[PDB]
Amino acid sequence: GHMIKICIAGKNNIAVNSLQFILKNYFEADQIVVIPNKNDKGIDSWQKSLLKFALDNNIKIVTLDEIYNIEQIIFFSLEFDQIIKIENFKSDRLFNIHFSALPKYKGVFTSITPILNNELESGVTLHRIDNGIDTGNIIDQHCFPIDINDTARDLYFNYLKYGESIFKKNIQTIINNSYKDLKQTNINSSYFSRKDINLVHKINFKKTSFEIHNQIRAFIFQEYQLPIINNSKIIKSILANEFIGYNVFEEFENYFIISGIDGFKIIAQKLNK
Amino acid sequence: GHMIKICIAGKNNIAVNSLQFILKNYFEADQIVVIPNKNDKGIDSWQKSLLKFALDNNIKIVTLDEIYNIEQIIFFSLEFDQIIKIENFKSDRLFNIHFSALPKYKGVFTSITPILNNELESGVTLHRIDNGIDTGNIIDQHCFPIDINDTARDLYFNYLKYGESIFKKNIQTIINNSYKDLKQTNINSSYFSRKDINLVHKINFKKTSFEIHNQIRAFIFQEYQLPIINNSKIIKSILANEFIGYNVFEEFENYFIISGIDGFKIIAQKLNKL
Ligand SMILES: Cc1cn([C@H]2C[C@H](O)[C@@H](COP(=O)(O)OP(=O)(O)O[C@H]3O[C@H](C)[C@@H](O)[C@H](N)[C@H]3O)O2)c(=O)[nH]c1=O
Ligand SMILES: Cc1cn([C@H]2C[C@H](O)[C@@H](COP(=O)(O)OP(=O)(O)O[C@H]3O[C@H](C)[C@@H](O)[C@H](N)[C@H]3O)O2)c(=O)[nH]c1=O
Ligand SMILES: Nc1nc(=O)c2c([nH]1)NC[C@@H](CNc1ccc(C(=O)N[C@@H](CCC(=O)O)C(=O)O)cc1)N2C=O
Ligand SMILES: Nc1nc(=O)c2c([nH]1)NC[C@@H](CNc1ccc(C(=O)N[C@@H](CCC(=O)O)C(=O)O)cc1)N2C=O
Ligand SMILES: [Cl-]
Ligand SMILES: [Cl-]
Repeated sequence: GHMIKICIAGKNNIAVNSLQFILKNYFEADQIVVIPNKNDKGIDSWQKSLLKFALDNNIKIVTLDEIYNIEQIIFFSLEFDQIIKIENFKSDRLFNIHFSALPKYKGVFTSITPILNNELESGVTLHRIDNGIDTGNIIDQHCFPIDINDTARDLYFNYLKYGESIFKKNIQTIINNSYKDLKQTNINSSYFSRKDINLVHKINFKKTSFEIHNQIRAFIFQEYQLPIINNSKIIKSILANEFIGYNVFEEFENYFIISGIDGFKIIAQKLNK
Repeated sequence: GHMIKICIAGKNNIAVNSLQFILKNYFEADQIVVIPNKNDKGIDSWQKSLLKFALDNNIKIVTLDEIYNIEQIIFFSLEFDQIIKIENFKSDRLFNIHFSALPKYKGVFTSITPILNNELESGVTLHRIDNGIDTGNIIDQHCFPIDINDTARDLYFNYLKYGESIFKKNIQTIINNSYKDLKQTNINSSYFSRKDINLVHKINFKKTSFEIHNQIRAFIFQEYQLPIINNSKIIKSILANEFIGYNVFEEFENYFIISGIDGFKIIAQKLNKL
C-alpha cells in the first residue's frame, strides 16, 4: 500500500536509537515519518533530539492529523507526549513501550513512583495502545532490579536501556504482525497522575529508614530537581543495615546521618556545588 | 519464683482467648496478672473484654509499675496500648504479636494500611519486644490472603484468628525459653502512624478500579466508620474483571457503579440497602 510504513513518535535516546535501528535494518527514510514531542527543541541536550535526528536523516516531520488516514501504518510511541484516540486511525497497528512493569505504575513519573512506593524492581512493557492510559494488552515485558541506592535518574537510564532493547527484540514481529498479546489484569493495577506527585518533596521522618531513604532517592534526578534537607540539596542517599539507634538526625558539612523508626543508618550526601 | 509467672497485657478476642488458653493449660489464676487497655470498660461487645474475663476468673488487674521489678515474668502484649521501655523490666521475656507481615506495616491501623497500599496478603508476627515500634526480632510469622473483596473489618477478624493461632503454636517454647528468633531486615520495612491516615477518607477517582476499590474497602469497619460517597455510607465494595468503560460513575438507590482509569467494574453497596 502506502509509501509510509512506520511512524516513530516520542523523544529521548530510546526514540532516537530505535529510529536509527529501523533506518539501518528495516525501512528507508522515505518509508518513515516522525512526530517529536512538543518540547523537542531540535538540538541535543542530556538526551538526543528526535526532531534533529529525523531532519539530519531526511525523514519527514508530521502531525497526528497527517497519519490518521495512512492504511496499515505502524504507529510506535516511545515516550510520546500525546494521548491518542484509536478511532482516529484507519490502522489498528498502534504500539507503545511504557516505563513500568505493568499493570503497576500506569500514568506518569514512573522513575519516581516505584521507588516512592518501596519497590525492589521495575520493568519496561511493550503493549498495544488502546484508548486508556497504559491499559492495552501486553506483548512483552522485561523486569529488572531497582538496586538499593539507585536514584530516580538511575532508574530512568535503566528504562532507556531496557526499553531500547525490548524494541529491538520485538520489532520484527510487529512489522510482520505476528506478535501475541494478553489483556492486563485488574489486580495489581495502579496509576499515578501529575497531581499525585509533588515534585518538591517534603520528607516524612516518622517512617522507617528504608522509607526515608526511598523518599530521598525517588526525587534525585538532578536535570530536574534534587530533594532538599535544611536548605541543602541531596545528590545521593546510602542505606546500610547498620543499627545506629532510632530516629537519628544530624547535619554535617558534607552529609546528614539519618535513621528512622527502625534505626538503620542512612547517609544523605549533599550536592558538592 | 515470685507468685506471678505471666502478664497478659492488651485487649479483644486475641488477649481473652490467649489468657483462657494459658489458664486452661499452663498457669493458675494466682500466677497471672493482666493489664487491660485504658479503654477497656469491662463489657463484652463486638469483642470480648479482657478486664471482664480477669474479674470473672479472679485474675489480678495491675499497672506496669507493679510488674517491672518482677524477676523472670513472661510479658505478652496482645494489642496492648502502651509502648514499653525494656530497661524498666528486670525480665527480658517480653513478647508481642503484631498484626502485619513484618517487616512491613509496623505502627498502627494495620487492618487499613495493607489494603490501602494494594497488598494481596498480610500476616501476624510473633516477635520479641525491643524499644522500637514493632522492630524486635521475629520468632514466628503466618502470612494469609487479603481476599479481593475483604474489608478492613474482615482483615481484623483474620488477624484475631491467626494471631490467636500463632500464640497457641509458640507458647510452649516461650515458657521453656527454647524459642529461636531472627533480626528484622532494613529492606521492605514500612511504618504508619496515626497522623499518616485520615480516617475520613476522600476517594481519589483518578486511579485504577483496583485502587478505588482498595480505597473504599480499607475504611469499611462499621464500629468505627464507613467511607462516604455522595453523602451515602458504603458497607461493601465488589471488584470484578468485567470491563465497563473508563471512568464510570453512577449513583443508584442502593449502590454505585464505578470504574477507574482501567475500566473494571466496581459495585459499591450503600448501607441503606435493605
Ligand atoms: C518532568 C520531570 C521529570 N522527572 C523525572 C521523573 C520522570 O519519571 C522522568 C522522565 O520524565 P518525563 O520524560 O517527563 O516522563 P514520565 O516519566 O513522566 O513519563 C510520562 O510522560 C511521557 C511523556 C509519556 O510518554 C510516558 N508514557 C509517561 O509515563 O524524569 C522529574 O524528576 N522531575 C520533573 O519535573
Ligand atoms: C481506632 C480505629 C480503628 N479502626 C480499625 C483499623 C484498625 O487497624 C483496627 C483496630 O484498631 P485498634 O484496635 O485501635 O488497633 P490498631 O490496628 O491501630 O493497632 C495498633 O494499636 C494497638 C493498640 C496496638 O497493640 C497495635 N500493636 C498497633 O498496631 O480498627 C478504624 O477503622 N477506625 C478507628 O477509628
Ligand atoms: N491512548 C493512549 N494510550 C497510551 O497508553 C499512550 C498514548 N495514547 N499515547 C502515548 C503514551 C502517552 N502517555 C501519556 C500519559 C499521560 C499523559 C498526561 O497528560 N496525563 C495527565 C492526565 C490526563 C488525563 O487524565 O486524561 C496527568 O495529569 O497525569 C500524557 C501522555 N501512551 C502510553 O504511554
Ligand atoms: N517497646 C514496645 N515495642 C512494641 O513493638 C510494642 C510495645 N512496646 N508495646 C505494646 C505494643 C504497643 N503498640 C503501640 C504502637 C503505637 C502506639 C502509638 O501511640 N503510636 C503513635 C506514635 C508514637 C510515637 O511516635 O512515639 C502514633 O501516633 O501512631 C501505641 C502502641 N507493641 C507492639 O505492638
Ligand atoms: Cl515530554
Ligand atoms: Cl486501644
